[PDB]
Amino acid sequence: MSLQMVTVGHNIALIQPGFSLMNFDGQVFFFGQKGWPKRSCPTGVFHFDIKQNHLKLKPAIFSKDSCYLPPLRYPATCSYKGDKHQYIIHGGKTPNNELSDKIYIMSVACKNNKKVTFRCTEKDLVGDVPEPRYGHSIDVVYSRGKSMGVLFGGRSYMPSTQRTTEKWNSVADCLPHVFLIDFEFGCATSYILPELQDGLSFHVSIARNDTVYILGGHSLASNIRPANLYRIRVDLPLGTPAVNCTVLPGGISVSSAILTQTNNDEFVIVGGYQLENQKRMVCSLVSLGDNTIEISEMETPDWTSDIKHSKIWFGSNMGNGTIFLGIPGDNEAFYFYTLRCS
DNA sequence: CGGGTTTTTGTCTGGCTTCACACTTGATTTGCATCACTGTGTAAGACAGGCCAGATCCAG
Repeated sequence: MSLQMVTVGHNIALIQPGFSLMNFDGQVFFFGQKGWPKRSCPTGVFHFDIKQNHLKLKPAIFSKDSCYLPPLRYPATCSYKGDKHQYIIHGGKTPNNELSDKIYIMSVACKNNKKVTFRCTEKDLVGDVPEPRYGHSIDVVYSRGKSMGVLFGGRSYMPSTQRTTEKWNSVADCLPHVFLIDFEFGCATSYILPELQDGLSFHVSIARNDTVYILGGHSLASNIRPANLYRIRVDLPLGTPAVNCTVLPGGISVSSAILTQTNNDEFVIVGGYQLENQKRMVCSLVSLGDNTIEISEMETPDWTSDIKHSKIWFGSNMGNGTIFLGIPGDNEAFYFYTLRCS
């Protein structure tokens, strides 16, 4: 817990709320800029590099067989190492306010002189495909030497029937179904769980060997931020998979929280949004066991007077137990701070 | 495809209004053309080129 100011280069206007920092072997990379990419960097992926408390965003290139995906403002990021380390991107929101549904897979194809070359391959789904949506979260699951993705519901626009031009930007939470996506083939399947009763968005999901921990979130159906955490334990036999969910005591009511990993089988979460005009300022610690959980309240960081009164704040995860968050200014549009918690 | 029964009107009828209608000229009052100018055009992005830095290579 140690705040620190971070200066910026010339291209500060390219950062916007909802970006996604991706980490590949120590190097943190930027994605999800504002507007369509210009001739400064046609790809849109930037080398997120901080040195001497100073940010320097520089362009990056793709391979000769990649796919130039549009910048997304609320994708679903997750790590996947099952080989070549690679990330997964689903959903998002294009700069034309259009929701995407295609899955993109990032990967490092070549590198030299500290200059990487990405490989963005397109991935399509079959069977029970999910509605294009944002604010959701996807995780990976390992079971009996086999991988599988878990996609929880989020929010999206009106369906193609009731959507009218007088409410063209209305948003409703998607149905609380669990989607299992096989990355090797591309076949998704929708399951129903009686425990999942209401839609949830902007939540935080913790992944492990074979169980996903959904903690907190925001429900648009009733405008309530619940304080219940879920435990979706799955299994991958030779036959059809089986999913189960059990509610658990001791939840947390936070929306738009930023999660990061500190040690092996241990996570720390920072504040998000507690109420509409009330802002969560104290952090929480998540300690895992083998079939149990544990939450506690760490020492509150030495917040500054500008953050203590700012209404909006956003950020993401760098990867080395470090959080990069920003504060809006006036008319220098954002003030970006970093946070290290070992 | 046209018979009854009221509406809808121009007159017949001649005799009472209130406005209409020839001339001036000297003003007096309106109406309209003319002339040199006006505002709204009002922040960033693409590209080539010199410059060191540092990586790339040479030979004792």
